[PDB]
Amino acid sequence: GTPQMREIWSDQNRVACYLEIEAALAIVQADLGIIPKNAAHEIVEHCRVQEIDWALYIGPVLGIVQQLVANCKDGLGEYCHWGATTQDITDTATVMQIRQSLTLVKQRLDSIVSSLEHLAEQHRNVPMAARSNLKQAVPITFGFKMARFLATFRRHQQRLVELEKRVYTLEFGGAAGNLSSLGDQGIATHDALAKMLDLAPAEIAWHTEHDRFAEVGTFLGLLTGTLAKLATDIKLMSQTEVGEVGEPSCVYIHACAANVRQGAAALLDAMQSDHERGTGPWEIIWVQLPLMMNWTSAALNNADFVLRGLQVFPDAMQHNLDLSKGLIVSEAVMMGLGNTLGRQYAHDAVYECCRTAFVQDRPLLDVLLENHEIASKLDRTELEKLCDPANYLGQCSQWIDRVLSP
Amino acid sequence: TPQMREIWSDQNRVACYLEIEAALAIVQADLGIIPKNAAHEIVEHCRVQEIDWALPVLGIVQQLVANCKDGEYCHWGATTQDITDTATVMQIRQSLTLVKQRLDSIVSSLEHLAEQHRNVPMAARSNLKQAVPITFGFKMARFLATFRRHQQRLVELEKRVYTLEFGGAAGNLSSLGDQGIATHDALAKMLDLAPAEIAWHTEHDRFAEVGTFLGLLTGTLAKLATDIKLMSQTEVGEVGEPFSCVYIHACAANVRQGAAALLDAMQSDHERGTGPWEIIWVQLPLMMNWTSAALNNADFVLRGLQVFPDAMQHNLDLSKGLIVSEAVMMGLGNTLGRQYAHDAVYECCRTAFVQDRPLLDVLLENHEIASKLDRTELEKLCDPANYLGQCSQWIDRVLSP
Amino acid sequence: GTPQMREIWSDQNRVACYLEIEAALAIVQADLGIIPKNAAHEIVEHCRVQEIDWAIGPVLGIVQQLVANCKDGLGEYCHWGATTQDITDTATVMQIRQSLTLVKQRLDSIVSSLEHLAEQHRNVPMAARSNLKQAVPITFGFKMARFLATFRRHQQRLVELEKRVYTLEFGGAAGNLSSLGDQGIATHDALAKMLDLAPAEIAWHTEHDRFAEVGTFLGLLTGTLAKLATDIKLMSQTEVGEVGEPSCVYIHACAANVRQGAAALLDAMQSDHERGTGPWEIIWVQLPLMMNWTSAALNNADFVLRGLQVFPDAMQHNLDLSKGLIVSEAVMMGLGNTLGRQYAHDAVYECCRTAFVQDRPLLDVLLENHEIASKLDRTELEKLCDPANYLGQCSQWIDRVLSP
Amino acid sequence: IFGTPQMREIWSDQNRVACYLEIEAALAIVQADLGIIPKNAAHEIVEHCRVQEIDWALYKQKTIGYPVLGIVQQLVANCKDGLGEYCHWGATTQDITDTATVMQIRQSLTLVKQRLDSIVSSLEHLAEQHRNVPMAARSNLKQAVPITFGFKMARFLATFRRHQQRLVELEKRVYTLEFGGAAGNLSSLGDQGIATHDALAKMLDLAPAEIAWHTEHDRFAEVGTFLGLLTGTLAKLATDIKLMSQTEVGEVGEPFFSCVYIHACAANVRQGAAALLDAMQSDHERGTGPWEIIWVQLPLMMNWTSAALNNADFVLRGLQVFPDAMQHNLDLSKGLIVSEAVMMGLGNTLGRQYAHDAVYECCRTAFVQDRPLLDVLLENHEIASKLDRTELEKLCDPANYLGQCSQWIDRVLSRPSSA
Ligand SMILES: [Mg+2]
Repeated sequence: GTPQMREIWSDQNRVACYLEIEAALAIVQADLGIIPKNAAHEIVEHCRVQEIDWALYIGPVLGIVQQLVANCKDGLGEYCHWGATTQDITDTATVMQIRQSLTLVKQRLDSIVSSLEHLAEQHRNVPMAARSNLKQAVPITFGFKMARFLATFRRHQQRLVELEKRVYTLEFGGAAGNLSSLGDQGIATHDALAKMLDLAPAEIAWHTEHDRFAEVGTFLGLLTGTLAKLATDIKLMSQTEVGEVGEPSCVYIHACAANVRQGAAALLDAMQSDHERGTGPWEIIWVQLPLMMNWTSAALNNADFVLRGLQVFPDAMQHNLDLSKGLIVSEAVMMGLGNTLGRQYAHDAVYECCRTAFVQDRPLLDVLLENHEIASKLDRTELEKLCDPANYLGQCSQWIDRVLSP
Repeated sequence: TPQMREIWSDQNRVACYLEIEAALAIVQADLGIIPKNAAHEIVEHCRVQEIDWALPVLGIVQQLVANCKDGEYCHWGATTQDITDTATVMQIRQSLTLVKQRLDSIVSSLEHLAEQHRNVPMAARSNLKQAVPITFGFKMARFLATFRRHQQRLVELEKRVYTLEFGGAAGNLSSLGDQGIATHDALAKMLDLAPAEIAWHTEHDRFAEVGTFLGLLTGTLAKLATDIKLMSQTEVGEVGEPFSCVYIHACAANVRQGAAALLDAMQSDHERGTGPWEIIWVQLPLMMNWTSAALNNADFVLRGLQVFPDAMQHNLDLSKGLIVSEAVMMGLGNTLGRQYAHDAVYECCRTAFVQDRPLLDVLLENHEIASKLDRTELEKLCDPANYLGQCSQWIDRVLSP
Repeated sequence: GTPQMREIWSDQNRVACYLEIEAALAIVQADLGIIPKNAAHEIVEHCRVQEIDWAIGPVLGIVQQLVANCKDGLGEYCHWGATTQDITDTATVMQIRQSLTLVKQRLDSIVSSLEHLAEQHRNVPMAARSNLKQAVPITFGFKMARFLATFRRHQQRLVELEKRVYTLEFGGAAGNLSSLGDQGIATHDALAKMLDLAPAEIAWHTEHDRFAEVGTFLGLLTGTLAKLATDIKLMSQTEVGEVGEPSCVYIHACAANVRQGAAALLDAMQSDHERGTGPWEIIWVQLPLMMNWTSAALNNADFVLRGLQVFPDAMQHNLDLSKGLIVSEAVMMGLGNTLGRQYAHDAVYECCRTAFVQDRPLLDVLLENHEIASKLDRTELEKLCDPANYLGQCSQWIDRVLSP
Repeated sequence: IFGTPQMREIWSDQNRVACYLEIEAALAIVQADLGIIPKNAAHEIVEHCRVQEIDWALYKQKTIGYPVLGIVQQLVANCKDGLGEYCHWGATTQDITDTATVMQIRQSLTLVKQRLDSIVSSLEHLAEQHRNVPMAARSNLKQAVPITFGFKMARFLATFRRHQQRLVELEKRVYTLEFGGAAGNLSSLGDQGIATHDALAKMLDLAPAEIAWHTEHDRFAEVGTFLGLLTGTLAKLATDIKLMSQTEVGEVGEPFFSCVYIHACAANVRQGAAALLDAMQSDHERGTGPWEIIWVQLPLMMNWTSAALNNADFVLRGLQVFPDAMQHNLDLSKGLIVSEAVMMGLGNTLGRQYAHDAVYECCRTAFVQDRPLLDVLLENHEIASKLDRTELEKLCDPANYLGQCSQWIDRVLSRPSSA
């Protein structure tokens, strides 16, 4: 994890969220006439994270009320935590930390997206071998490869924005979700509290309805899945025998993605929570979510750093493109010779010349020139042109433009 | 289940294959890529009633060339994964149509149960121990709100998933030259799919996104199933099943692990990868079938659900008033101190518990309380049905969108 | 986490394990003539766990402080021929051995508690449940003996994996200890004997079946703990009240976290070629977490079982809910001798169905059948309707589990 | 993928039902010997306990979810004079399904044992063949130091032997009879329940259970976790083979007369193992939910594993090894890969501390300049004066720094020289 994400989920931002929730609750309930107005004023003033005795801290939030109610003057502590249950404070605090977490994620995605836009543009036309099952296939450009990551990271951005409206929601339902101890002021307290914390008011309690938190986990799984692919591709291209790129780090992403994807499965498990309250499933989320958020930030940090100083070697990419000695663009030689020699003789002639060039480990050009019909109907510099892998890039540049233009 | 197994059959699958091949041949003729003799000849032999049914895409395309007279212009510029993944997208669209219909029925049934049992009192439970009274319609409304969120998640992923995959060997359609993008764009319109911003042969977020949604959806169904068999325990008997929630449990367990496999599959190298691709090809059909089975069972169980309010009333009376000790605290905090009401009535709950007797009987033995409230409701304060909170209004909030 | 279990996995005990390997390594290489006996003495003295200045370089940072503490340049005879993963993974093995020692102690106490509960409540009748619906009568000791057998099998699994896991990892950069020449195997075998570890048959830096196997065992073990927590807390329902806890909800989360961690460890087995940071770091993270989650689950189960709250009266009350329907099967057998096996079936089944729709005891409805009242009078029909008289061979099955 | 034909046949409806009928037949025989049912009835039941008399239409359709009863209803109504009504006596459905699954697992593990046996033999063969073939070891896909291909094969070989030990160890727990009735106590069998169980177990060549285990799923999950551990090794093998067969590497070649399929198998099997661990959370005495997880995952995991085993067996049997490519890749760093050997070789002639410092920075010089480490070392006037070139060029030879690869292989093969 990164210091930045690490302290978002520290005990200390956590209770700071607790105190902000208790302070907001007292103001709303004093504004509604539920608690004395002066009591809320004293409670809010002692809602400072610099006033907890960390040494005197079994009871997650109650330990913070015990030091709040027994801290205020004239028993004005009476009145904090009025009508709230423990999970109301934990889950709304968790929601606040998620929003802080996703702020970092959005910033990391922006830098990554920007790095990819630059790499896609810079290396728009740098030829390299595309690879299928780690075997060379047909030529592409490195910029084309980067544009495919860019489009994926943009889709992830869309997913992040879509879940925020569901996830950024208040949890305030009391013991069983109906806020029974507040009478006909429960919904009013809830709706104003959400307001006060800049959170969407809940349509109903969700203490055992964990689709909001699990949806965050599954998004982290989807996102780190893409980061793992980026890390794998980069260390594949920086192999000693490949050497097409160089790191300015990606091995850490692999572990992060593997841990996060299993954590997302655990959060789905937690969705099976019985009746109105369930400690067990709740404890899964209490453990996994901060772990997955920290793993994801480490992966994003490494990917961001690697991409910003990523180093590209077009000489190595061209060298690897030349390994097949013409065979990689055998399809191009088929069509290019179809106008001069006939649609099918071109197919049959280069295919048979392709087998020979393969079995003899010779350039495809050299075997084509051993065909007298080839050597008499079309000269060598036009056959070299067709055998050059750099002349068979397709519409990589226009596909790149299509990604860069939104 | 049959409709879901029909979508993912070898044979709806090949029908999807032939439709893509037919549509590709048509657009390629309109753009001047393939001759109009052959394009028209390929369309007729795009019949699943013409596959002789003895064993992927190339096996059906190799027959198709040796099928429509003299056809070898079909599959032009396309790779195998173009056909399989676009067919998978088409099957996902049909799959999600079934899911939308089942969710509609489930949401409608929950709209029932919230209204009927809006005021049916029952004991809420925390760690399977009674807490405070609620209503059965309130419990159903919390399920209804969740399923509505799932519906929104479904619509949101459709715009991404319903996309064409047509990129060729390495995604750049090199064999199509300056007609690659045009062929792609035209194929998408002909299949009513959005054109891709770029190839995604190894970019598996669309397919994994479908899986994680199935995991989120089946997670809620698993909760509904567990709560239902918990409420139908012999010792509880507050509901029943019509006359199969146990089948939902296994469906969700398999779907959630299958989603982890799809996230794993996103780790796919370079431009093509059979390994990770095969994870999706296996798990996605399995997860769809498990989800449809779970949805059908949930739909049927909710469609004819069993409710017994005097079972809930009997269970509410088990603690003999202790479950509504909070209600006595509020009503008694008006005459005494609200905090004094806490400590005095809590102390009464203790003796009422250790001696197994009602809270009403022990409260009357405290001279301070017996002076602030008469006998008649110390009852209704101890009556669990008089401490339901704003359950009915919370239900209205869910029913109104 | 638990107190004894962090500090096994604390950076302190880890660094202590690092220093023991380096100390043992120097002794081994001095006896073999690889390094001069100065440093074995000087390096061993500075392999104190209270001389380290706290503050990547997991292992390299600790040897840097070992060259910097030793005399006269003697300190760069330490770590000779070793790679970082040799020290980390051998430490992990030592920490796993310390971890499993706790697990065996917890398993012994849990087994001991179940042996007592199986004997105490051997004849305490209760309702068995299928899909959370009552089935036929059993005894509470029968339920406990079934847990006892499972934990005994778990004990067997732990002992079997110990001989594979308690193995040295000392292979150098690529496993062949190139820099040690013809002394590599001799160094390895002597070092393993110095640490009371089995010598490896070969290097296993990217062969993670030993570490993953530990994780799958934790998954199997916490799975049984998760069932125990579910049954106890299903029996502690307000509407059931058959047991009470003296603290099982935590086990549920522990088991769920362990089982996904085990899947991550299996994933880590996909490690390329001779060294792999990616997969190795999965294990570095998951193993300590799963050990602490498992120790917490074992602590709770141990405490809950030792102070288990058992109420036979509630078990008897729940047995009587069906009012004889629970032992309808026994009523047919006793009366099948007189009327015939299935004639008894259909007559009793049809009486049971009637007793259900009328919410009346099965004895009352059976006595309204003139044919049944002719083959058996009341004392016997009511003995047959007593759920306590249809426990099968529960007690004998208890003996089968208790007497090994 | 789909799985091998035998493994597909082991978990087919045909073989499963055949297992049912063997259990019912064995139960009838045991209970006739105990006087619980008449012998003529047991004899008539055994004669009709044959899978070739089952009408698959009545079972495939209209079977409402009756795994065993659909076959028992056809055994009762198949036997003459209503003698079939004596079958299934005292047994519950899960007794028949679980015991059948046990017998199917044993048949499955017979295949796995045979496949592991062949794979081990290929690895012993490959380890011996290429015991001295030099190649570059790789760390994070970067070259590290020289090893031999046989050393790499022996590291797989040692792993599979440990897997073979795990297989044998769980067999004694898994090959167990499940016969406990409705709640595990065989209530309807009275004082004959235990006698029926022990005799039925011996009749099926299974260990008698210590007690019922209808919701105690440690045996089945343990099978799943073993398949996870095993396919994990197979996935590493498939990954290493695909890495060594990259166009830019070309060190091995698959027979192709297959490794990518292993990756998907292992990924699905390891997630299935997690689901089986989840199934262990089964309440009270009977649980359809958790039991159905196992019913689904186990056959899938067995078929995925055999597919992975079949591919690995085939690939290892016809594996093409290219020592020239391995040698070509060893020479890529032009001596940098054995810089450590050059360090040690020069310590006596130059001083061990100068040898470290001088040769180390000569390496980065050779790296940034893309030149042989030999050429840069000769440009060091102190070295070039104490050291002729034919002697440095032995120290710069990657093939002269293999360590004890050969002897480590001996340990794995159990050569008499290893002891
Ligand atoms: Mg190694």
